[PDB]
Amino acid sequence: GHMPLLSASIVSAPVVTSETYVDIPGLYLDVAKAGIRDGKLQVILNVPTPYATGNNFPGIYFAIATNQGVVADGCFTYSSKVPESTGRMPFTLVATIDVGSGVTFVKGQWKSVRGSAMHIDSYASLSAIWGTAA
Amino acid sequence: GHMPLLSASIVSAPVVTSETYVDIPGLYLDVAKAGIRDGKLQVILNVPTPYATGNNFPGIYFAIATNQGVVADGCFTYSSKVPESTGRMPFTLVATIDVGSGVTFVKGQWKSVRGSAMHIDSYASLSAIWGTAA
Amino acid sequence: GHMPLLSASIVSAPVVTSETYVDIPGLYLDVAKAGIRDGKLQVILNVPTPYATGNNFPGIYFAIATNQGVVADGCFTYSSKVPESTGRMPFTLVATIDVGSGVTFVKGQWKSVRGSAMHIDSYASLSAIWGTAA
Ligand SMILES: CC(=O)N[C@H]1[C@H](O[C@@H]2[C@@H](O)[C@H](O)O[C@H](CO)[C@@H]2O)O[C@H](CO)[C@@H](O[C@@H]2O[C@H](CO)[C@H](O)[C@H](O)[C@H]2O[C@@H]2O[C@@H](C)[C@@H](O)[C@@H](O)[C@@H]2O)[C@@H]1O[C@@H]1O[C@@H](C)[C@@H](O)[C@@H](O)[C@@H]1O
Ligand SMILES: CC(=O)N[C@H]1[C@H](O[C@@H]2[C@@H](O)[C@H](O)O[C@H](CO)[C@@H]2O)O[C@H](CO)[C@@H](O[C@@H]2O[C@H](CO)[C@H](O)[C@H](O)[C@H]2O[C@@H]2O[C@@H](C)[C@@H](O)[C@@H](O)[C@@H]2O)[C@@H]1O[C@@H]1O[C@@H](C)[C@@H](O)[C@@H](O)[C@@H]1O
Ligand SMILES: CC(=O)N[C@H]1[C@H](O[C@@H]2[C@@H](O)[C@H](O)O[C@H](CO)[C@@H]2O)O[C@H](CO)[C@@H](O[C@@H]2O[C@H](CO)[C@H](O)[C@H](O)[C@H]2O[C@@H]2O[C@@H](C)[C@@H](O)[C@@H](O)[C@@H]2O)[C@@H]1O[C@@H]1O[C@@H](C)[C@@H](O)[C@@H](O)[C@@H]1O
Repeated sequence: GHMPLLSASIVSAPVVTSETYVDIPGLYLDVAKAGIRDGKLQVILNVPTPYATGNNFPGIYFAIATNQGVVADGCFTYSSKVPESTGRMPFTLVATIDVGSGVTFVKGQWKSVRGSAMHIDSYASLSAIWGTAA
Repeated sequence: GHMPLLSASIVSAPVVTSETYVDIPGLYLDVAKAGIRDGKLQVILNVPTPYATGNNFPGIYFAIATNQGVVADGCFTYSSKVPESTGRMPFTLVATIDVGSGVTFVKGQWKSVRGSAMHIDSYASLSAIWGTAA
Repeated sequence: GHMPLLSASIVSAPVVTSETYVDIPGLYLDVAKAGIRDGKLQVILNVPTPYATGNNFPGIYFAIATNQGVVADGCFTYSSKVPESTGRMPFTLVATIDVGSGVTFVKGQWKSVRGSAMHIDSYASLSAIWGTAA
C-alpha cells in the first residue's frame, strides 16, 4: 500500500429532496483507516447518469465533503422550466484536499435545485488518489 | 516506470448505432504490456463533446470494460423527443479496477439510447493511474 | 514530494466572449516550480457549473494548454437556439501530457461557441497527477 487508490461506488439511492447538502449514501471513503494522515488527495465525484424532477428548472447540486465540510460543489440544471422528459445529465466534480487538516473521511453529498427530487438509478463513484505537495 | 500513467486518445469514430456495448475504436489501454499484474487502476473515460441523433429522446450509453466485461457504465440523454439541434453533452465515467482478476486491457465502449446514432468528431480520451489497495 | 499532486481552483471569472482560446484566469499549474522535468501528467480541467449566453445555440469550448499550446479541447452546447434559461452544463476534460517536450506550465482555456458569453460563477478546478511512461 505505498501508493493507495480509494474508491466507492453505488447503483442507486433513495430519491430525496433536500434544501441543504445531505450525504449520498454509500459514496464514502474512510481515509483514516487507509493510514492517510497527511499529503494531498485528488478526489473525483462521478455521477454520470443522474436526473432531477421538479416544476422550476430542475437540477441537482453535488459536493465533495470531508469531516471539515464541503470542499467543492457544482450543479447541473435543465434549460426548460418543465423539460419534456428529464434527461440524463452527466456530472463530475474534482477537488484536491490536504489530509493533515484533520481529514478522516471524504464523502459525496447532494442538494435540490428549486425543490428538485434527486435521482441516481445507475453507477456513481467517489475515487481518490494520494500524492504529496510539490 | 515505477508510477505508470496510461492514456489513449481519438478525434473521431465511424458513426454507428448499436443495441449492445461495442468498442469505441482507439480507446484501448494494453495493461499487460505495461507490466501491471496486480494493484488497482483508476480509469477515466472522457468523451467531452459527443452528440447523438435520433427521433426518441436521443442519447449514448458509455462503458469502461476490461477482458472480464463492463465494470461501469452511464449515459447522457436529451430532454426533448427531437431536440432543435443535438447539442454537445460532455460525458465522464470513472471506475477503479482490481488488475489481479485477469485484466490485460481496459477499453471504452458505447451503445445507442433508443436507436440513436453515436457521434465523436473531436478529442476523447481513456486514461488510467496505477495504485495499490490501502 | 516523491508523488506530487498539483491543483488550482477558482470560483469566478470576468464574463468574456472570445473567438480564440483565452486563459481562464487562475486555472494555472506552474509545473517547472514543482520540479517536474520529465514523465507524464494526467491533467483534469473540471468546470462543473458553467453556462453560456447567446442567440445561436450557445456553448463554450474549453481546452487544456501548455507552453506548447492546446493539448486537448471539447465543448458543451445547448440543444435550443435560445434556451428558455441557460442551464448549468457540467464539463470535464482529461489529457495526459509528456513533460519533457518543454512543458513548464499547464492552463485551462476557453472560447465562445457562436459568440456566446462565457460564465463561471462557482468552483472550477485544474488538477494534475505525475506518473512515468509504462
Ligand atoms: C411516466 C412516463 O411514461 N415516463 C417515461 C417517459 O415518457 C415520455 C413522456 O413523459 C413524454 O413527455 O412523452 C413521451 C412520448 O414518447 C414519453 O412517453 O419515457 C422515458 C423514455 O423516454 C421513460 O424512461 C425510461 O423508462 C425505461 C423503463 O421503461 C428505462 O428505465 C429507461 O432507461 C428510461 O429512460 C431514461 O430515464 C428517463 C428519466 C430519462 O432520463 C431518459 O432520457 C432516460 O433514457 C419514462 O419512464 C419513467 O421514468 C423511468 C426512469 C421509470 O421510473 C418509469 O417507471 C417511468 O415511467
Ligand atoms: C443540417 C444542418 O444544417 N445542421 C446544422 C445546424 O442547423 C440548424 C438546424 O438544424 C436548426 O433547427 O435550425 C438552425 C437555424 O439556425 C440551424 O440551421 O446548425 C449547427 C450549428 O448550429 C450545425 O453544426 C455546426 O456545423 C459546423 C460546420 O458547419 C461545425 O462543425 C459546428 O461545430 C457544428 O455545430 C456543433 O455540432 C452540432 C451537431 C451541435 O452539437 C452544435 O451545438 C455544435 O456546436 C449543423 O450542421 C451539421 O452538423 C455538423 C456536425 C456537420 O456535420 C454539418 O455537415 C451538418 O450540416
Ligand atoms: C433575468 C432573469 O430573471 N433571469 C433568471 C431566470 O429567470 C427566468 C426567465 O429567464 C424564464 O424564461 O422565465 C422564468 C419564469 O420562472 C424565470 O423567471 O431564473 C433563474 C432561476 O431559474 C435565475 O437564476 C438564478 O438566480 C439566482 C439569484 O436570483 C441564483 O444565483 C440561481 O443560482 C440562478 O439560477 C442558476 O443560474 C441560471 C443562469 C441557470 O443556469 C439556472 O438553471 C441555475 O440554477 C435567472 O437570474 C439571472 O441569472 C443569475 C445567474 C443572476 O445573475 C441574476 O442576477 C439574473 O437575474
